[PDB]
Amino acid sequence: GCPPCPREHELVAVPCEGLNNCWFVEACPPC
Repeated sequence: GCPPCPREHELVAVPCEGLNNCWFVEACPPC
């Protein structure tokens, strides 16, 4: 999914019109 810490809110997956319901991992939180 997303990289190991640290990580803030990197857009590894492109948000569908702002929404996060179309990712491999739905919005990785800070670390």
